[PDB]
Amino acid sequence: YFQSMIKFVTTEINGLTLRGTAHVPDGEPGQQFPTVLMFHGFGAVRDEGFRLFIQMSNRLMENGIAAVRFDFGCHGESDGEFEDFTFSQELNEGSALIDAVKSMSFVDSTKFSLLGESLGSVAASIVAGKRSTELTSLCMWSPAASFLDEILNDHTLQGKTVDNVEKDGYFDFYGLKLGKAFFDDLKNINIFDNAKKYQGPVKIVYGTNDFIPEKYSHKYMDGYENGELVIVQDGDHGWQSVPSRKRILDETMKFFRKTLLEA
Amino acid sequence: YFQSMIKFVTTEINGLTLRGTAHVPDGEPGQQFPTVLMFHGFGAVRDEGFRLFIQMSNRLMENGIAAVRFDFGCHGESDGEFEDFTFSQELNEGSALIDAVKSMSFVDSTKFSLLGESLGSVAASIVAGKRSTELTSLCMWSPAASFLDEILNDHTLQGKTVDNVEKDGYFDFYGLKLGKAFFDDLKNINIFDNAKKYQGPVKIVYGTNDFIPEKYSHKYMDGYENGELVIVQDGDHGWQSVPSRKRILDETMKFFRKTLLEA
Ligand SMILES: COc1cc(/C=C/C(=O)O)ccc1O
Ligand SMILES: COc1cc(/C=C/C(=O)O)ccc1O
Ligand SMILES: COc1cc(/C=C/C(=O)O)ccc1O
Ligand SMILES: COc1cc(/C=C/C(=O)O)ccc1O
Ligand SMILES: [Ca+2]
Ligand SMILES: [Ca+2]
Repeated sequence: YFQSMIKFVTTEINGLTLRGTAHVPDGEPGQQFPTVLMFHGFGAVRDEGFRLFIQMSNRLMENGIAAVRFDFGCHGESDGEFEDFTFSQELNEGSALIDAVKSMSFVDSTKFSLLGESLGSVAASIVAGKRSTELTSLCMWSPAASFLDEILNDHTLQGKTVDNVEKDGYFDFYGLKLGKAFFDDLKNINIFDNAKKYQGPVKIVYGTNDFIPEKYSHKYMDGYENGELVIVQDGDHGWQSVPSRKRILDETMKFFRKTLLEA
Repeated sequence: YFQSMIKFVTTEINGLTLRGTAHVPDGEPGQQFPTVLMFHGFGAVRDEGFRLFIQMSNRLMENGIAAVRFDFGCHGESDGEFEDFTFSQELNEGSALIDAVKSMSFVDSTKFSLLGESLGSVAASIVAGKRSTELTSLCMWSPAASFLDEILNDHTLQGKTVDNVEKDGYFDFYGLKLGKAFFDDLKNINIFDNAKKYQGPVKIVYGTNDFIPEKYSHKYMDGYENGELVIVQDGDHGWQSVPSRKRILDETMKFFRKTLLEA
């Protein structure tokens, strides 16, 4: 037998080392577990805000579900400069992470789901649609699916102008340099036509104080044949109150218990 | 001969596993390097905000200085619940981390310094005073040395009332539960008398947009025999603009080159 354990993992994807963390439940040698792979948000790290993904990871692990979470390229401790980041690269890494994590020794590749937060939810929704037979279920927190509309139609990124990127070479995001390549890549991105290709169980959790408009979650639901939308009164983008934190952890554990442990 | 590498490290302190990252310069097998240990801020993680400690670690590593950074107990990926967190535990851990890192194969026990950000700077100042003969130098960014005054005199923590802790059972910090034990323990904490015991080279970097009052940096200077205070015009608490991020990385590399490489 073996007690539960936290271990660090790395993988190489198109020339970048991505670094991550794995929460393995207790079990016998060689035992394989239903697994959730988690995608963090824009300019975030694999911990997520204020231990959010760590708390979710340990909750899953304490219930027999392995939890795996990597820093995307150009984020956190992975290789890559933010100035070179593109959302296309994030989607390509998300696809390659499915294959890398399904190959890990403790992962039951037949019981395998994605969890996202904010922009990570967007990536997860698109990856799920392109890899529509690979995922047992999909859970999306606070999907930041307005970012194309905001940048391309309103010419702002979280409220700050993008109109100087061409002249000045980059966008200043909290001290990080976001390059022109990111912006030139937005023309290649499609959210909802990709996302609606996934027909498995989907849960979306939206908080009424999220700065993303609620309409985007209803657009997702419009395309999902097997979706569920939970609206958390007074929940915010990052689940940054003790009551909304308890709610997001509980709602997500319930979904993955249903789709990974009881199906 | 080995190229530079990033690796993950753990240690056990008072029954908690603390988890961290080490950036090791390239060199010969078994080589021992001058080393900086970094302490993150309150409710933060070892990466720090927006890759701040990651960029600093890599800058040091590319110049022949090893960089090591752990999540404190009850923070990040380390063991422990935020509700059980106390600053006394952080101080004990910061002291114990000196020996955990100096035990590592790549670390020169005689060329070892601390770097802090915000509350981590306060922790580093106190640990430095108690273990003065262990440190070649000390660098403190944005020291949050007002927290005792703010909580004990003004009954707020970063502006939010602490007067409901007994009624609520906790203090809500961005969705984490901060417990009564933290507030009960504040009476045990002494910053400035402990800090002035360190007589090695100290550098403080303060940004004019920091929400921490500037007078706390001057108070530190009053007690240091070999201190230097750099005031970064338009710098902020987390160095979250591209100009101030460049500035903080350069000012810190200059200081550790002087104190760890050229001395
Ligand atoms: C990249 O541009 C954007 C990102 C977000 C949110 C991202 C997240 O929280 O992960 C919101 C609006 C944007 O225009
Ligand atoms: C690469 O990441 C960064 C680099 C700089 C400085 C660059 C320079 O020395 O010219 C500033 C902010 C950054 O986020
Ligand atoms: C814990 O109480 C406080 C913490 C801070 C900042 C901490 C940090 O930025 O690391 C500032 C004021 C406080 O009263
Ligand atoms: C452990 O830290 C937390 C616990 C809760 C509540 C959990 C429950 O009662 O189920 C909410 C937020 C937290 O940050
Ligand atoms: Ca020990
Ligand atoms: Ca442990």
